[PDB]
Amino acid sequence: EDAGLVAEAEAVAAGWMLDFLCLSLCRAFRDGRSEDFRRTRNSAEAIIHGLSSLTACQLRTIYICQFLTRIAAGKTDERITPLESALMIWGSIEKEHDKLHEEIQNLIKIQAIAVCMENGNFKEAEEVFERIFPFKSKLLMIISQKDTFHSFFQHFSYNHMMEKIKSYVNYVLSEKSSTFLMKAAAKVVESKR
Amino acid sequence: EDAGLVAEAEAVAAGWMLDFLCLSLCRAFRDGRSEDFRRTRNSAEAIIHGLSSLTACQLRTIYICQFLTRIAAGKTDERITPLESALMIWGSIEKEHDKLHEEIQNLIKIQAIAVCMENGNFKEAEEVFERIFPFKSKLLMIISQKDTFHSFFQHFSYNHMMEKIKSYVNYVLSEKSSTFLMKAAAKVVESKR
Ligand SMILES: CNS(=O)(=O)c1cccc(C)c1F
Ligand SMILES: CNS(=O)(=O)c1cccc(C)c1F
Ligand SMILES: CNS(=O)(=O)c1cccc(C)c1F
Ligand SMILES: CNS(=O)(=O)c1cccc(C)c1F
Repeated sequence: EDAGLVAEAEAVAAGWMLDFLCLSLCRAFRDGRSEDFRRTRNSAEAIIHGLSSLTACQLRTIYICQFLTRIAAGKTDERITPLESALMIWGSIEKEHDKLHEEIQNLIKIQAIAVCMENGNFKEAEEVFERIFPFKSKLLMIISQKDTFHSFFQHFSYNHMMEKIKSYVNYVLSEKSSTFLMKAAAKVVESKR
Repeated sequence: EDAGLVAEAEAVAAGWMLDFLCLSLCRAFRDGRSEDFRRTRNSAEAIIHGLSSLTACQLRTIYICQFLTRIAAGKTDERITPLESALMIWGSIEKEHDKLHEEIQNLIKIQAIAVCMENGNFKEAEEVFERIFPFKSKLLMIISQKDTFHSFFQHFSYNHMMEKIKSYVNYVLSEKSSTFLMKAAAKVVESKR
């Protein structure tokens, strides 16, 4: 056997596993299956360690997985919160900055502050505000008054953030629905049955 | 879409990933590629968390992976050493107890003691001896005298243990060489080249 060709076949298989695990992670995020999401994320992280060179498509795939991981840890080394880390990934993925991209960005920006207020950590809420940001003075007064349920926070809500992110996830899910591993697996299941 | 059929396709794909990762783990163990082995092992462990029901074949596959993991940590919660844990797995795998099985068993039994002596921990070497075992009195005198390079230890050597285990690994490697994921990956590589 040729060690070089074996390593190449392993890299091809790792690429197939990555797309399958991104698909699975997307579905688990959409369905709210927390434990399944946690398990798929762990598998994705481990599989990604086996890849040392990634194409542009594979980089988008791993950054979508990292972004969803941060969003899922939103209410739970970097010196920033998970939602701030999701914002950094979101603003750096090679993707179009369309209307949906902007809506998700602004929702994460507000929720990075609101999740701290929901948890009763108002000093952290002001620290998140300072790192991200008359609009600013209005938002700072709201945080300062612990006005967690202000109409601004109710419009830029956690539920609205999750709904917009789930709409984006449906596009990723559609784009990867035909990838090799899930497609071959669905054929085996349809043949049974 | 049907959640039940999606979960079934994910279980089929996990089964394919498990066989591919067992193959990769076996090759890495045979080649002495330590870092590749460590990475494949981490991926295998994570993938196996996604399976809640295993067939007899899948149980053999995960126990072969666990056995090789313990052997690889041989010189590096359970209250026993890695080689003692490899011995427990080895004696419980659903496999034929042929000549090779016995040779590997006896080599691990001696090496579980010898690796402690190699590391200069003779109290641990006697504790391993007590947990595993005129032959016994001869072996205990050898450990007691720190006679690490006694002709008995040179015949039941670490190198001999690794050679016998590698011969067994070649049978696992041959048995799984045609599994779905590695086979489809090799076709893609051969088409390029
Ligand atoms: C999927 N992408 S990843 O590169 O495996 C990754 C790296 C670091 C942290 C996380 C959560 C992560 F998911
Ligand atoms: C600098 N703030 S902003 O980006 O202009 C802004 C204005 C209004 C609402 C939101 C969520 C927002 F992020
Ligand atoms: C592959 N089998 S396994 O079940 O993932 C496993 C469980 C516990 C410890 C180890 C090292 C292990 F590999
Ligand atoms: C109880 N000891 S034993 O199993 O009979 C034995 C005899 C000789 C050599 C070895 C390695 C051995 F394990």
